[PDB]
Amino acid sequence: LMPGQMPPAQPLSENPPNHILFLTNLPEETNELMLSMLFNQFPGFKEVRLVPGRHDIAFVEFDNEVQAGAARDALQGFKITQNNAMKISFAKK
Repeated sequence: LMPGQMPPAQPLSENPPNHILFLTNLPEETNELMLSMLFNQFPGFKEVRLVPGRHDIAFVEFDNEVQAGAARDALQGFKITQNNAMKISFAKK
């Protein structure tokens, strides 16, 4: 049988994964309202997390701690604008 709600795997490098993804290469005008829409349209969404002093990086949670890893491969390099492509990766707790 399946392992059920199996925990997320590590990214392309050694790192402790968690219920949230690290976004990268975001536009210079990003905000929680826009970031929320581009994740709320997915088959799973819970919350979003921003960091001050930044605009090219952010954090986002999917339906649950498991399914954020699914959105990683699903949103890899979101062409939010002509100069910025949202990279998706596992954040660190």
